Amino acid sequence: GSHMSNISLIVGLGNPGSEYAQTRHNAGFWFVEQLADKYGITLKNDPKFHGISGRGNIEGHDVRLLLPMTYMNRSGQSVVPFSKFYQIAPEAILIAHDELDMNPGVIRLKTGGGHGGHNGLRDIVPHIGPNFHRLRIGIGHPGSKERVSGHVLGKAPSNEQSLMDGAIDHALSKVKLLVQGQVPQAMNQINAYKPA
Ligand SMILES: [Cl-]
Ligand code: NA
Repeated sequence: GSHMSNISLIVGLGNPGSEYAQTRHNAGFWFVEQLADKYGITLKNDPKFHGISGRGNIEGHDVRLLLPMTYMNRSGQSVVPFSKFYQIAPEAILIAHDELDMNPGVIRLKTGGGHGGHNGLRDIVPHIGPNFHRLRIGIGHPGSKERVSGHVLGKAPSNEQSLMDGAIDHALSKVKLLVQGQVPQAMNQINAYKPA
């Protein structure tokens, strides 16, 4: 199983398929694929958990990575059975996701709280509760509530993509603190990020 608030499962939320790969709603996928490449964690086909997953060493800690392949609004049909099978408590889980409530280039580490209207988190919190950690990757808001779909399934303009990419790069450099259980310090150092 997991051990205390040493992060040992890192989830990236998004949609499968080339047509969704570059959309804001895949910010979580961008973070976990970049983290997998940084630490040489293989992301392989995991049909038993309806996802793509990996396991490897991050800074001396055994860590699993998961990209649900369920579509966003069914993410819990991967995350929940995965976390149960491996006996990973929510307190040892980080979920990286796009955050409509924050600007491109803003990134925050949050413990607990609601789904904030996120259709991926909304499929997860009912089953494992809220007490997992979140890497909230700012994607901006579109204005109106029907305009939301068009925004999260949009490919960001290059300036917004640069801002998100810089924030994601910053968060990659702080994963060492997270897998070491230094959540307070990782929160201080991630939340302080400025693009410029
Ligand atoms: Cl979606
Ligand atoms: Na969906």
